[PDB]
Amino acid sequence: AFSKLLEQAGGVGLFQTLQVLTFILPCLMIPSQMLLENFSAAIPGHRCWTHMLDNKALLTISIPPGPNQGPHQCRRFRQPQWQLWSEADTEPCVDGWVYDRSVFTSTIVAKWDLVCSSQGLKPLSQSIFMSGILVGSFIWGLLSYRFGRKPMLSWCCLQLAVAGTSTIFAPTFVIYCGLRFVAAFGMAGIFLSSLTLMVEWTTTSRRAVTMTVVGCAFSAGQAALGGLAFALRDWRTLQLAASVPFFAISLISWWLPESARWLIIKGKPDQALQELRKVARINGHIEVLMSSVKEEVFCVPVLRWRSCAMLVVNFSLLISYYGLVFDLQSLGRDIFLLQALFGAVDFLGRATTALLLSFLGRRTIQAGSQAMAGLAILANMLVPQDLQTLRVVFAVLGKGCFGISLTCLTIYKAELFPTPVRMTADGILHTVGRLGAMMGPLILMSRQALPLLPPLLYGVISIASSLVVLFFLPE
Repeated sequence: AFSKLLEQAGGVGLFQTLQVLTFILPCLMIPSQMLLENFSAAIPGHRCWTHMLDNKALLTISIPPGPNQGPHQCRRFRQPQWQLWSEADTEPCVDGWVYDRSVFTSTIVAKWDLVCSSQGLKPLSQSIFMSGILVGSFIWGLLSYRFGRKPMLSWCCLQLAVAGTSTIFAPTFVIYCGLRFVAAFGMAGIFLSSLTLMVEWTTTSRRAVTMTVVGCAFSAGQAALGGLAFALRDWRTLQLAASVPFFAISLISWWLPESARWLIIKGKPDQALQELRKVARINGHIEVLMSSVKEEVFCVPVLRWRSCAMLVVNFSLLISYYGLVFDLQSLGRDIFLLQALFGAVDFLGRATTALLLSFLGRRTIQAGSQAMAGLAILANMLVPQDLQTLRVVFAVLGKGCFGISLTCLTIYKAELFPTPVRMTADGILHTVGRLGAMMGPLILMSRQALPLLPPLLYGVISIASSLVVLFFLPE
């Protein structure tokens, strides 16, 4: 019924249009913050510092061949081989590394030597961020009953800004990783507050649309990261450009009014009455309020079964999605083009999804799309490095397909669970999905031991979930 009241107080008003415009800004800058370390932490060609090179032929005698048929990136000859050997003439870089600055002027990987034995510290930084999202989204949820959505949006925008601008002045990796947890903690409160405010200040019909617009803004945001990176190579400038813009969003998040629904459930009808009156004034437009909102104010074995399959699918999609989006450099050599293309293939996917759904079903599409994504990830690892266009095409197909599955899952998710239980099951699924997103960047830590372990796991997991969707999900 609250949707109805809002209909009365201009749920069809301009205040919705303006609210969506204002929220498009945080949604355009969030993907840049999360996936920034694909460009700020890019791995540049590195080699041992040798006395013969830093104090073309000199390269060979100083540094041995490598497994990828190139200067080894981890060890050097103790004594120069003017003979040009045994693995015994090799020593790890005791004196450090000499990174190439041709493509990436400055990357964290060069600042804190996140190479060789430490090559896993880069994927961990991306999982400390993701954990910071999970721990944050949990805490902000608890604090949601006590504090308002608007104050939480404004604070969490400042938290992200301070912490994000501050990382540029971080002397050690521990501090960097810590200041990325704080930034992610804040971003979780932005995701929560933004969504909750937009959903709750619109009628139930427009919700599905409003969410589509927010989703499109995120896709444009991913694309824009590639562009912002192409312009700002220095990691410090990229971090400021993806963090500073939040201070402005925090100041322009004051115009927004507090969720009326929250105020009423909280217990404050007078405050709630004021906001609706204001939104209405924007739209050029107490007993009525209560009578309408009074109603609003997996134990079952079948439900237990569906829930498990759903959790397995939501975990798998996001343990493979995040793996792909956090590993741009391993996919194709041009990361800048790839990020932009990834952001673009999301829009195309959204649009294709509808036609595909017309002809087929929410279950076939999901499974088929997931399988296709897994197959694409498997193809990329197999496709030769020389054929770059093919490698890029398969990755973009993988990203698009994950987008088709994540769109289909959402529709299916809400549909399968009753309104009393939608909140519980949806929340549990999201918690599982966030755990998956924190174990996606972590499987990439295993590249050291077995290079093909990351792509093989993302591929096989996706294909396995495809089967689960096909067998244990109805329409």
